[PDB]
Amino acid sequence: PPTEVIQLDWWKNCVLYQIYPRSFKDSDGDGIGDLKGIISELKHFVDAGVDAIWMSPIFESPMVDFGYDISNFYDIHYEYGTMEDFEELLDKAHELGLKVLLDFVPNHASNESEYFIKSEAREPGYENFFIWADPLPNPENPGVRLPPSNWVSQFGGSAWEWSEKRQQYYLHQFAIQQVDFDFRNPAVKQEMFNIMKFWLDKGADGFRLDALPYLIEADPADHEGRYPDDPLSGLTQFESHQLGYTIPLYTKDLIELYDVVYEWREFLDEYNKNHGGDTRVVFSEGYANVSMTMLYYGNEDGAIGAHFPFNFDFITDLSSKSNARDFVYIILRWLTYMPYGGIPNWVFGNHDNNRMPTRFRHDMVDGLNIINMLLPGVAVTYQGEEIGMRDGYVSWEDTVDIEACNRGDPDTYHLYSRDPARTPYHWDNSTSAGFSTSTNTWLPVAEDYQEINLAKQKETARSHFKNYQALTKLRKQATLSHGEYDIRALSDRTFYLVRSLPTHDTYVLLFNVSERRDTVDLGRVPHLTLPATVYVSSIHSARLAGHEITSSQLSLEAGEALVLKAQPI
Amino acid sequence: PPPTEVIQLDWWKNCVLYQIYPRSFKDSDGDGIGDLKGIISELKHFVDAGVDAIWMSPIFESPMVDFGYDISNFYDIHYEYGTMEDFEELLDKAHELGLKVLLDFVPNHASNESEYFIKSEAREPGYENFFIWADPLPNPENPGVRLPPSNWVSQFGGSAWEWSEKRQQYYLHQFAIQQVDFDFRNPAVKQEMFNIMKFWLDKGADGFRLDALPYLIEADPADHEGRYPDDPLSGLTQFESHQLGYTIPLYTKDLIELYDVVYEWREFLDEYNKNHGGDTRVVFSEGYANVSMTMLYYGNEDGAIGAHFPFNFDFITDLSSKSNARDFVYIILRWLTYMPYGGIPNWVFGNHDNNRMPTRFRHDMVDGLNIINMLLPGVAVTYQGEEIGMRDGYVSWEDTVDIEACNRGDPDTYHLYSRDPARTPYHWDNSTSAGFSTSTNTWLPVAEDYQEINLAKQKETARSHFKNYQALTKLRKQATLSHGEYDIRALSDRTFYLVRSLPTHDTYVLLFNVSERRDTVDLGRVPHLTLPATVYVSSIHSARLAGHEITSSQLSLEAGEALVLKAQPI
Ligand SMILES: C[C@H]1O[C@H](O[C@H]2[C@H](O)[C@@H](O)[C@@H](O[C@H]3[C@H](O)[C@@H](O)[C@H](O)O[C@@H]3CO)O[C@@H]2CO)[C@H](O)[C@@H](O)[C@@H]1N[C@H]1C=C(CO)[C@@H](O)[C@H](O)[C@H]1O
Ligand SMILES: C[C@H]1O[C@H](O[C@H]2[C@H](O)[C@@H](O)[C@@H](O[C@H]3[C@H](O)[C@@H](O)[C@H](O)O[C@@H]3CO)O[C@@H]2CO)[C@H](O)[C@@H](O)[C@@H]1N[C@H]1C=C(CO)[C@@H](O)[C@H](O)[C@H]1O
Ligand SMILES: [Ca+2]
Ligand SMILES: [Ca+2]
Ligand SMILES: [Mg+2]
Ligand SMILES: [Mg+2]
Ligand SMILES: [Mg+2]
Ligand SMILES: [Mg+2]
Repeated sequence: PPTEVIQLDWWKNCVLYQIYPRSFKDSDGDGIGDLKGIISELKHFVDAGVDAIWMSPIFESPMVDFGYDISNFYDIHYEYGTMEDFEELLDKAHELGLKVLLDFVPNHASNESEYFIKSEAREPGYENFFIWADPLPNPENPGVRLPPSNWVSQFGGSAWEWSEKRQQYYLHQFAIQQVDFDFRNPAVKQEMFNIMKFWLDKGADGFRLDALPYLIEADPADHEGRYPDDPLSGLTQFESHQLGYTIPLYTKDLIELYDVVYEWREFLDEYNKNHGGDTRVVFSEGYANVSMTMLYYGNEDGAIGAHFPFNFDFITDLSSKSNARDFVYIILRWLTYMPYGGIPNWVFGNHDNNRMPTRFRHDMVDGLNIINMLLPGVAVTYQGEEIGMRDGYVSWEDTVDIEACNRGDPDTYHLYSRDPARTPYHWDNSTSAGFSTSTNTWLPVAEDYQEINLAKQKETARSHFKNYQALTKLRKQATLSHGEYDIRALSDRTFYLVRSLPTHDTYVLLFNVSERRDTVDLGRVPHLTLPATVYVSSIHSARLAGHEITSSQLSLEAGEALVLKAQPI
Repeated sequence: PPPTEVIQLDWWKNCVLYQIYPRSFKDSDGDGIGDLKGIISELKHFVDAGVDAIWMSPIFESPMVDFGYDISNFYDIHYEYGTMEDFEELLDKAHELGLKVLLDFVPNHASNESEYFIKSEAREPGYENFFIWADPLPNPENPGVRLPPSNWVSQFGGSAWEWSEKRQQYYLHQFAIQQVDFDFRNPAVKQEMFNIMKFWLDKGADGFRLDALPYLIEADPADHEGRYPDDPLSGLTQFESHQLGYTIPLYTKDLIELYDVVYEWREFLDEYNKNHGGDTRVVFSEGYANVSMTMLYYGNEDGAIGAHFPFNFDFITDLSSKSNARDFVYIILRWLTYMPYGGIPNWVFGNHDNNRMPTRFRHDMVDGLNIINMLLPGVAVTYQGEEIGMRDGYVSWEDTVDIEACNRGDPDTYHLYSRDPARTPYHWDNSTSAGFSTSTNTWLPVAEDYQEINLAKQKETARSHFKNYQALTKLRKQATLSHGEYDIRALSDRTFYLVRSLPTHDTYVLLFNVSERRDTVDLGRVPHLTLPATVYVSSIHSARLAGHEITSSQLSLEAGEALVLKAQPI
């Protein structure tokens, strides 16, 4: 008789799907994805075996950074719909059993926000809402104004913008139009609680928290009443206006940012205690080194932060250049450094990075989806990974990404532009791939949508989507929710991942990540007794689901991945 | 129940290899210089310690500019160390005691006082192209203003190119001006390297530690329009054109051709072992390089076979007193993740080029580090002094002799470059110069702490570093350490485990608190550990003694505290 397992809180082993609403589904023929479109396809998440959806920003926004420049944190961007459409989405998602998280952008507001307009005007209570600074005293040329410091924006050029009206500089770590809040202002910290409480009370199940490494910068009180310069890098390819010119010592990962995150979690815990129902959660976005990433969870003094910080390792440290030993060594980093009791999470893609099968190879999609689903903890899926969408082609003309428009020309833009990972979702082989009834989509529909689309993959005997479905379903098994893991490379080309749990079925990934065939001794795989049955295979595997592995010698093709189901240990 | 037979491994696959620094081991004759008679007189020390194999830093004829890594005759003994007869007696007594003996082979470069160089500089036939000789770079801006062939920078500071007034050409030195780089594209150089190894194997050497292999080969001018191509600049503004770090060594280090020489050396050594029989003769390579470039020393995808192993310097390069237990796990896993299947793992905690293990880490971590070294799968490497927890010796500017410090250093900075602190004489006892010498005039000053830290004190007192070391080398005879699986994970930011297990044989568990703070851990999390278990070894500061019974699954470990537990078979 198999052991009983204690059920986990929903967020500890959810499949979390990141919707990019502008590119998911257009219900209204403007070539722009919208909330009624998402509502019309909430059944997709259930069919997929997704537990939770996180939307990129849907709040009022001048759309300079497609939603990450928010002018009203309390209302819905008209192009996506209304507050009424948002409440309908929560009702219908909840009725289907889905959790819904919103994208909370605490570092900055649009310069078209009431916060900024009032702060620029020095309205009482808003004067010190953002980071405002006098020019650097220039004794040599009192004639030429100097920025407060050399700090560089993520989207190109000075992080300091002159306001004619206020006769001071404001800080922008992102676009000129994205003004940084003063997180040493208690009125700001209170507004962040107000915003989250507002959406929790509407019924959101939590938040994805944007750009947290950038919350807090050096206090000029600590540097004799000036903003201290960031150290220079030396990289001769970067001039004083180019991102990479500085080391962000005074502008990123300040220890004081984590106190804000712990205060958010305290607020959220108290909210959950006072409301009951499903735990509401925060998942943080932070590209940082391992030490500074893990501090999001909490610290050695018992502080508790985000339910988890996102694990970007499959984006930052793995690619088509990676061999099987790289795959193992990077997988092991989160599992080795994550604090005791922390929930691991795996992210293969997002709206800021190239699509999974473009970073890796077309023949690796199933293997990567299996890694996502079979590792312990939380699987994160970016819109399109479930059908193996590829980066779309976007001309300089069709490019709308502020980062490309700031840092690029028609020769260089592709190095900066996030648009190719933002192309409309492939539903079917109809006009604009079933994304819109209109041919004029906000970004161009990738050329391969006739070949790569959801309806094709539901019709055909073997597909990325059917593999995705079999894997989300496997996550219900006690072996994946509660099982141990063992992971090692068998060669430069192939590794195993074994989930095992006494009295429950053993599950094994074998994945040849290389461009060459590989033959391995399955005798080296712990907890694998043969015969074993193929549960899932790569769409071009010689092995079908149900096929029996009896021989201890296994030849994998380039890209080939198998999940084997073997007898319990 | 009954314990499975294991097939016994070839000696080199699980040896304890001890690196002797001859100049600082034992002075037999009162000149304050360690010598071969000194070594012979303490070969019993290796048997006592449980050392299987000794490797000596260089003992060949040398002007001593780089204390023997500058070799003027590859076929004879440095006079201060002794004679060939002393070397033959060392090999004979070491072998009688069952010890294997390796020699430090320095194939990258020869002394500028070598016959090879004097004949090469004079363009003697057969020697003209023994070294990398290059004309000055043509200077079209001002013709005949002398420019070096390239921007290449020496490992010991300044240009890697030295002007010969006699030959009117530059020669290459990746190391000291006195260390002249051989041309590894000259078949006559490659022949000479087999001649040297054949000579010392014929004397009965059990193999070699190969020096500085990443630097063997540099860019061929024939591939760069007949010049030596500049190495790419770094940008790091603390580094000027004459300072190491100013360049990225793209055309001067880790060239793929170097590995072809290594594989030819292995092919010769396999042929020699096959023709002479007796104990396998081995090569262990020294290469500070990235993981990809390091692992190619074992062999390559085409099936070529290289060094028996490249040294694993991860406990020198990537761990220190700044490391937590998660850093310890993640770095230990790097070699085991990246090493090719069939490869023998190895663990180096120190050498004569780095700060001593207790100085890099902390004085209360010595036993924990020696346990790691002995309990990880494969080969344990010990540097002279680590078996008694020797700390770095104080060495003044005035007493500093390391060429790296004399070239790159000044009175205020010498401490940044000098390797001398890790080369101070070995602490035998609390007699004059710690029993290293009967003379108080030692070639480097004896460390101030020898009264506190010496072999004899540690052999007499009930608990010591050396007693722990003995217990750990004895444990390596156990099937579980030779043949067992491993499992390693961090229980906290402070404490990790390493479990060696093998069905029907005892289970051994390291628990190590690498932090400066007490940690409490749940032993229930430790795989293959059933309580009660017996403490087999403890840190000298541990409240637990060998023979102590662990019964509680809750375990408090003090800062630096390590335990090896002996648990029932799985
Ligand atoms: C847009 C995004 O920008 C920042 O993150 C950037 C890194 O700063 C940048 O270095 C780069 O990181 C790559 C790294 O250079 C490379 O060596 C490694 O192999 O891979 C890394 C990842 O590709 O790109 C990342 C993004 O992928 C911030 O840290 C993020 O906060 C930020 N994302 C947020 C913030 C904003 C502003 O509101 C939005 O524009 C964005 O869409 C949102 O998700
Ligand atoms: C002396 C030794 O020099 C070279 O190795 C050096 C590295 O080049 C140097 O960068 C440094 O590496 C450290 C690295 O900087 C640091 O960030 C990392 O954390 O720690 C590294 C190790 O401390 O130090 C190493 C030396 O420890 C060569 O690669 C070696 O081949 C060379 N040793 C050989 C060669 C010679 C010349 O014959 C002898 O002088 C030396 O005694 C011998 O062992
Ligand atoms: Ca900020
Ligand atoms: Ca060389
Ligand atoms: Mg629309
Ligand atoms: Mg002597
Ligand atoms: Mg050094
Ligand atoms: Mg196991």
